[PDB]
Amino acid sequence: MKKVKSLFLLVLGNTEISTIPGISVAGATPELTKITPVADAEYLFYEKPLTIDTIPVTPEGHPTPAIITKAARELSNFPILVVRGGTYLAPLIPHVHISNVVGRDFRREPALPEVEVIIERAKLLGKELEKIANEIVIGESTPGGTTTAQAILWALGYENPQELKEKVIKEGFKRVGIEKGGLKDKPLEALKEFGDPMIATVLGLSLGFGGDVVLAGGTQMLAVSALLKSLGEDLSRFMIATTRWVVEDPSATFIETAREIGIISYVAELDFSKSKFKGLRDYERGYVKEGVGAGGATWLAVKAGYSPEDVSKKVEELYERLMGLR
Amino acid sequence: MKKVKSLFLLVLGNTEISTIPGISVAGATPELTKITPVADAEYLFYEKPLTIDTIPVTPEGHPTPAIITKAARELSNFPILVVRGGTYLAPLIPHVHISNVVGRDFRREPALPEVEVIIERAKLLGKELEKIANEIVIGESTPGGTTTAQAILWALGYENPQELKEKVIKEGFKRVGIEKGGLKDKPLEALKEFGDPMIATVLGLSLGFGGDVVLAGGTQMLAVSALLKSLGEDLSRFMIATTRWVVEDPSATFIETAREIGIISYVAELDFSKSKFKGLRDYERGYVKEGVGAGGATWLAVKAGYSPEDVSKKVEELYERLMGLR
Repeated sequence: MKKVKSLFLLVLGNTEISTIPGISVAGATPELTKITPVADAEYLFYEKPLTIDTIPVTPEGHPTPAIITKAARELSNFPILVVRGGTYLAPLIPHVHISNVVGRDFRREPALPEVEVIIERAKLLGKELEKIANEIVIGESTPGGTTTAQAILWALGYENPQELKEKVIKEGFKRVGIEKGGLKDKPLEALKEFGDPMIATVLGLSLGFGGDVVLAGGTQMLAVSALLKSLGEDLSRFMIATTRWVVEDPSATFIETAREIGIISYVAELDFSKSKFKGLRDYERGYVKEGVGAGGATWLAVKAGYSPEDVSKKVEELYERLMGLR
Repeated sequence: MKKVKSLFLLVLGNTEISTIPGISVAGATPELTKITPVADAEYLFYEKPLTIDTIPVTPEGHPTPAIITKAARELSNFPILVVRGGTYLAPLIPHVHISNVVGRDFRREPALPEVEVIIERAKLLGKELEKIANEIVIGESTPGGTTTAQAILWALGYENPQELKEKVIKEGFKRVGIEKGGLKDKPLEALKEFGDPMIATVLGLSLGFGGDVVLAGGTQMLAVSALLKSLGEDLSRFMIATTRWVVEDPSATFIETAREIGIISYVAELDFSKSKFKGLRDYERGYVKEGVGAGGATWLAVKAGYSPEDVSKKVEELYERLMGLR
């Protein structure tokens, strides 16, 4: 039974958590984090996004990693479907609709009281995609997603920007009445309490699609992996795909946590040192590191025969096409 | 480059035209035609639809032909994606979003002033699907769609329920200031003036997807075929797939028009004569005849090795599962 080798999915999400000042840099201000996921998605298909005509940037002016995804797709031609897990806005492109839900601020109330329907609709999507593709590579764009992901990891027992995050997570834990590890065998409750629509969508996709699944991102994808394990999912058909920058970070525990869950890791060896642009050159200095399935997209481009250097070259070329950056 | 053999798409649409009493029987009343396309789509994946829990029926109580589509999918397992071309409501399932536009009453104003963006987004969808599938089979559910389709056919020069339709079409023609054949080389204008979001979506899909396309329906698909031809599209990779009931109808000119456009025709040989249920038995008497890509779905089930008799058997079995019909 013939199927496409690999299909890349970009799952979009939002959470009220990204409104909290200092919590996310996926957009120039907390307000603009509301636009980031749609602009990222739209940019993949058009010379500039459509909802706004400039690509998302950090307050520091570092470009969205959507540029890496776009580059890798432009070299290798892999198929893509955008999936709206739950966001403030629909992106202005064809996309799969799962929900229009935004995750709540988990300090005040449960994050995701639509969790069951989101998982159910994503599960159903996974089940139809299993008829079309042997493998899905699931990327994401969800400002605030690393805080929801960390809350879930902590809740399941996996141990200055960081201090705000701990504070915010600790407030949510106090609301719910748990300590670290308190929900280690209650994965659905952890997700309902501290999740977001992207995590719920990736989880449902993973549960519904029966073939190989490459979870393309960082801490977000560790949280998904940990939920899967806690739900008893056999993890041999899952992999996580991230970047050099993520695994090299001495502040992060990516490999250690990945090995504690028991999921294998793919690591895209991108290097922007030779870039003419400080916004790209700055990826070598801890900034951005990951997002929009960039590591996963690069992995697909490499499987298609390109080098990480070739992808980096495409990125530098797309960046020089960019007009109207601040 | 491996791809799935065939992907079935169900394109959903609405038009204000289906509000006009007597114009459509795709639903129990003109108001309920607003719900028909979502209930049809939802029923394909669940034992009962979700927006309402009973399947759409004609005022006479003849079941939606979605039952045929569901049967054929249940036997052959073909992949399906639902596509919302433009409808009052989103269906409560994962689906591809093109627009939330409803076609206007073309007697009063142009049908589809969102025509360009609808075609553009559907075109883009077609282009990504060409990477995944060798062939698409495009069905539709759009109450009022045969009147918009006939308006377009007449406008492009292709010659009691019928008298209301002519009247309504003639009023739209008087508004625009044309006679039959008046837009034969102005296809986009015919679509903007007299179309609906499903016709625009199927057209964009057809223009964007480069492989074999099976247009699964009747008069609706003739209109799409005629627009394609008028746009200079090479029609060798297109086919239309309909049912016995459509081609046997002495009131219709399906084969003659199909041959005038120059598109070949597939004809699903379903026979419900042996059915225990008058609602199904009544398909032999001119009622319903086509919709929801039923002919196309049957064609896929036959290519997968099943007989038209096997599909008819599945239909009769799904009908006996149905609870709470009037």
